[PDB]
Amino acid sequence: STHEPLEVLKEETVNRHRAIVSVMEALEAVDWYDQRVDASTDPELTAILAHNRDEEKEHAAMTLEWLRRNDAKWAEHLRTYLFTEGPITA
Amino acid sequence: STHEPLEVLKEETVNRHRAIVSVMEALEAVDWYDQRVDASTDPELTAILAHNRDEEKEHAAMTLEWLRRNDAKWAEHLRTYLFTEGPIT
Amino acid sequence: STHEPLEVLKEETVNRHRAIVSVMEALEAVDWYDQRVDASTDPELTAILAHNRDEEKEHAAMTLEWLRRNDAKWAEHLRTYLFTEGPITAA
Amino acid sequence: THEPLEVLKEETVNRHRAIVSVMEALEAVDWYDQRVDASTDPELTAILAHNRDEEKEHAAMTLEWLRRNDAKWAEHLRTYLFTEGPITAA
Amino acid sequence: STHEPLEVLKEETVNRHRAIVSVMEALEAVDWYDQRVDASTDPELTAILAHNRDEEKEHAAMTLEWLRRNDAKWAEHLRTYLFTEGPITAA
Amino acid sequence: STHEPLEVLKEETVNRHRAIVSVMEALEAVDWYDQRVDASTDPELTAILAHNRDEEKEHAAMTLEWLRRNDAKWAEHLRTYLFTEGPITA
Amino acid sequence: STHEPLEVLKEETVNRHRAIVSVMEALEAVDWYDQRVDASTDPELTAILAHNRDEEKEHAAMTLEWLRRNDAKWAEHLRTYLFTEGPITAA
Amino acid sequence: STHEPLEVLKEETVNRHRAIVSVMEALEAVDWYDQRVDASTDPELTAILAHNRDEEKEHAAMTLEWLRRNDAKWAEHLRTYLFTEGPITA
Amino acid sequence: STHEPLEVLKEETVNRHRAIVSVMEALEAVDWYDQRVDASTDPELTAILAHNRDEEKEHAAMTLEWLRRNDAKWAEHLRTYLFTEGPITAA
Amino acid sequence: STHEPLEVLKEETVNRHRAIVSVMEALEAVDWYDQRVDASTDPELTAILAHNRDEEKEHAAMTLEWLRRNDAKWAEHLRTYLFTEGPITA
Ligand SMILES: [Ca+2]
Ligand SMILES: [Ca+2]
Repeated sequence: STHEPLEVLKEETVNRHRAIVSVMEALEAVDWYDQRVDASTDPELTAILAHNRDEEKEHAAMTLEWLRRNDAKWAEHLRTYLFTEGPITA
Repeated sequence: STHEPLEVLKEETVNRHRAIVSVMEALEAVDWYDQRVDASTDPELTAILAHNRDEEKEHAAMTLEWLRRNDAKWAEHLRTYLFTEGPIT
Repeated sequence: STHEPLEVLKEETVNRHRAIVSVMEALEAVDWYDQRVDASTDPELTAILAHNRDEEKEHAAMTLEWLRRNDAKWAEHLRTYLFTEGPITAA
Repeated sequence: THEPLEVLKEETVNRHRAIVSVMEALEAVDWYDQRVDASTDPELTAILAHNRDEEKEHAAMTLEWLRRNDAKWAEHLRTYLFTEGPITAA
Repeated sequence: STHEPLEVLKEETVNRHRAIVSVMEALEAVDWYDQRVDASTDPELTAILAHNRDEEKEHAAMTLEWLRRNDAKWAEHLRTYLFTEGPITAA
Repeated sequence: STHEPLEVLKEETVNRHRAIVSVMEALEAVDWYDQRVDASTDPELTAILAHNRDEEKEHAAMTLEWLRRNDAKWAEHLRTYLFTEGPITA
Repeated sequence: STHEPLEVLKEETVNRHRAIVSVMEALEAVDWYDQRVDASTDPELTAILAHNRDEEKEHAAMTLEWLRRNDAKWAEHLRTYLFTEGPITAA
Repeated sequence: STHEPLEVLKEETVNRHRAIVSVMEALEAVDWYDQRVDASTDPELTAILAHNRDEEKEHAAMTLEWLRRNDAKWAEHLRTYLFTEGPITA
Repeated sequence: STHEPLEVLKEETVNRHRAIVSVMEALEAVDWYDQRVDASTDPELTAILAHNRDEEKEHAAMTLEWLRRNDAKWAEHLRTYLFTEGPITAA
Repeated sequence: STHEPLEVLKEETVNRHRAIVSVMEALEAVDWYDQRVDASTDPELTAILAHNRDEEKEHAAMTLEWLRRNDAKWAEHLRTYLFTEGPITA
């Protein structure tokens, strides 16, 4: 699943790889579930899709907190922008 | 690029879609750049790859803050876990 | 995501399409998470991946019950084979 | 497999073989079902519907195997399958 | 699902498209099921995979017979080569 | 091209893999060539595409005969259904 | 299958598209068949794969001749390099 | 890039593979460039796309001549059909 | 990942590979971000996406400069065409 | 080939899209050609592959100049970094 051979990757790089792809997959799931909630024509199914969608957000947040704790620049950039006021850019 | 016809998706759902796939691509970029930093055998290139990696992290954080401000569940779950000290589970 | 024009598909066919891919999505997550749990060298991360892994199993089970309730043959085949003993073939 | 088999347990690799099989049957059910709706030939429609329902059978068989070889599969399947009332309230 | 717009495709062409991809997908399943039978280290799973494998062959055979009945060249070439003896390339 | 490591696949299994994917590729070619025959607005091109289409059918039939001769249940199931009359679901 | 919408593509451009991808698919088939001919351990199959391989070359040549006849730059460049002697880069 | 392990493929088979996929790439570029020439609304870009397109045709022809010189059946079939007059089904 | 085995590649060829794909991915992001800038209906998001778009151009430009310094024909062709007045098809 | 419907994209954005993908595919060809040049064991093919490789570099440079002329931030960032000396990070 990695793009360079494992033999040349540090342990810490492969562990961050596992978390990042996990966040990606959860993000993708949130997006698709959200679209199916809008498009679904069965309310029972919609309730399931909406419930699962929100748990995927939880999974992404958990794995993202791990990344923050194990990468100096994730912690720096997240602290800069998350739970801030005014223009997100400046 | 969406999985459902745009005609059945709310406008707010499609804007969150644009943010989500933006974070995904930045995350993918961080991961690939990080691997090339480890595998690179040219110091000049490694410096570029490491610099760009760190800005991709910035892009993800910026877009993720937007999601936090425009989706209550993102805001709830991000508030629970982010900047916590202690077991994540 | 449908392979046929939506104009010709019954609603229940498209809703089952949404449910089936949801199960597929979750099953893929279960498998990948499980492999990362084995391969991970950080216990903290492993705890997260194992927790998420088991909730994906929950998502699949929820969506599969919906399929059981909205498809006569899903219900027949799930009734035949699930929660049984002995050879799974011919049972 | 997304990790090298050298670090995966044999039980993990067997569940991988089962999970992928359920996925492929689920995908076949979905595609067959759509072609049944779209087919304009009576004899083809009958074949596709016959195969569709056997793909459900394949998935159910392999899904039972997972139930017997993974405690959490057994737990979550037991919670939700063959129930009445809201699926999101259980 | 098709390469050209459905507007310009004849009806029979789209039906044969549905049959062909069904044969393709069944063949793909036979191959993957067969490889997992060799690699599986669990006898109960191996029995399931082998059972499903052979049913996929039946699905492929059914849909291929439909193709034979609805396409003159499928019927001709399948008549030339199937159930024959001696070098296949010969006939 | 195989899903499992060659270390664990029987020789015969890999040869059937080579035949199966060959039939798949020819079938895909038949399908796409046929769609291009319908859509083409150049008769010279249509004549080539139709000629190639029918030879891809020949390739598939040839490779399928080999599978029939080297796999018992290919032979059984093909014998049941091919060159028959009445409903195929039988 | 078209990178751009058909509404803006001239019909001649889409016809050349159909020929180009046909040649591409045949080239891919030649390559794969040739690799399977080398790796196969069953002579009967090898003979079939080798036969099919060479007919795929014929399909590519046929469709390529059509391109030569319907594109002036295909004709120019195919005339420069095909059936020549000496370094290809210097012809 | 190869569908079989390099250990069982002859040297010359792998070289023809490198030539074939190169022609495939060139053909793909020719097609896409041509489509962008039709859809482009900027004359400067269209001039570039058309110039690059025609050089991709040159690349394909060069590599194709190499195949002709290193594969007897390529030489046979190209000799049969190229630079001819009359129906291409000949 | 690479197409040829890493055992037949020079160390420089693989480093240029690492540079090229970085440019490709940066270019892809510029294109996608720019399309989202046009389609977005939320000004906040539009400002973020437009900001990220322009930083991707820097990533592409930086990595492209590295290629110029590490490949003779990149230096030649980039010297010929970039920062020039007149038609690009004649420089 | 665009990710948003062409109805919501400005005309100039789609023209830059056509240029960008052209540069991307040209870069992709350069990379693959370069790897085949290293791995090829036939000198005559290597000479062809190396020649085509360098013309792909030319195509990318041409299309890249057009982008520089039709996008203010491409012109800014390319001016900053191309044809410089010292560390590219600063
Ligand atoms: Ca997924
Ligand atoms: Ca036009």
